[PDB]
Amino acid sequence: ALPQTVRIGTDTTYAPFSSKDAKGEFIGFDIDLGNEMCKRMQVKCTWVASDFDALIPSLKAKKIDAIISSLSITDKAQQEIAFSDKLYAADSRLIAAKGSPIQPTLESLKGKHVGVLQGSTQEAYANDNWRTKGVDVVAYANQDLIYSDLTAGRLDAALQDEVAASEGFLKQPAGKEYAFAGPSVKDKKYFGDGTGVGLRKDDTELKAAFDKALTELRQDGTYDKMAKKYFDFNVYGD
Ligand SMILES: N[C@@H](Cc1c[nH]c[nH+]1)C(=O)O
Repeated sequence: ALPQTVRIGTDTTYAPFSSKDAKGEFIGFDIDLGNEMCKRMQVKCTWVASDFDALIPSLKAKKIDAIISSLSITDKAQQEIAFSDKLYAADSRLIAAKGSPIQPTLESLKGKHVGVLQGSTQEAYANDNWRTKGVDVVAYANQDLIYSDLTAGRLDAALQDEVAASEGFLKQPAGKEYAFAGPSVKDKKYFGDGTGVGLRKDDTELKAAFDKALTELRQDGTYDKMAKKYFDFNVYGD
C-alpha cells in the first residue's frame, strides 16, 4: 500500500537543512532525516528539487508524495495538507548589516527593502503586516537570491527561519558582516509549531509510517547524532 518509491520534494536553497554540495547531491538535516526515515520505513525514496512555492502544488498534483523542506506546521497549511509529527522547531528572525539599527517593526522598516521567500510563512507575515503599510517587501523564488541581493546592498533586511540564517549564512564567509536584527519574531498564527513532513490528507498510511520512523530514530538517539553534525543546541525544541 505504501509506494515502493516515495517521492520527496525539497527546496535545496535552505542550508543547513536542504542544499546541494559541489557535485549536486542533496545535503543537510532535512535530507538526513528523510533518508533515515525512509530506511526505517523500508521504502526507496527519490528526492525532487523544487522552488518552495511549487511544493504544495506538486504534492496536491501527485508529482511528489511528500515534502521535507523546513515546512512549518501551521493552521493555514493544514487546511490543504497533512503533516507528520514535528521534525524540529523553527523560529523566524530578521537579518541585516552588522551595526544596523533595524528592528522587526513597522516604524523601523517603513521604506526599507525587505526580502522574503515566495510562498513562505515569512512572506505571509511580511505581506500582511509590513507590505500593506509601506514596507517594500520583496518576494524571491529562492533563499539564495535573497542572501545575494542582501550582500549586494539591494536589500536592507531579510526575514527567514532563524537557524537557516544563522548556520546557512551568518556563520559563513558570505555573512560575516551581517547579524540578526532584533529578537525572534514570535507570532503563533503565522509561523506554526515546528516543521514536519507535508503529505496529502488522504495518505494516512504514509503519515503513520513516517511518524513511526520518526519516533524510533528519536528514541534510539539517532536524531541527536544526526543533529550534532549541524547544531550545538537543541534544534528539536520542546
Ligand atoms: N518554515 C517556513 C519558512 C521556510 C521556507 N523554506 C523553508 N522554510 C515555512 O514553512 O514557510
